[PDB]
Amino acid sequence: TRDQNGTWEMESNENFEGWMKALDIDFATRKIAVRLTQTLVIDQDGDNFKVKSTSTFWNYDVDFTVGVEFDEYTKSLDNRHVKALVTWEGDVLVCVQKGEKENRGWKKWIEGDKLYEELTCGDQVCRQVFKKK
Ligand SMILES: *C/C=C(\C)c1ccc(N(C)C)s1
Repeated sequence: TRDQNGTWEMESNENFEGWMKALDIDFATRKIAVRLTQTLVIDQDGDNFKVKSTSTFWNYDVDFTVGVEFDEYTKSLDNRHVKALVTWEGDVLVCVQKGEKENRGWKKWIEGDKLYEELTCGDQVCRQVFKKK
């Protein structure tokens, strides 16, 4: 199941604060951001993806082509330069962001009408579940 198209509304969020701490996000931002429900909008056509992560506090958008490395500035998240690559491991979409932080990236996959996400950085893992709206 590779079709991740849709507007995805958060149902569950685990260890989001630990992931933000691993990125060195400042105290004030974390305390506010950890409270918030997230939305994920994914536009997927072949290898081309357009991903938007939103809350009332942020809007993080990235476009990429599966299998094509891209240099990336992580902008309002943590203002770092990484070399990013998104690929398929079966039906798990896997992103690796090479740079200052170890084990940095994410994984997304579908189960039923839900989208599961792992956000990793350092020794931290944030687990999220979204429902298709
Ligand atoms: C596929 C998920 C992303 C590209 C995300 C970028 C920032 C996120 N959060 C702050 C939750 S998710």
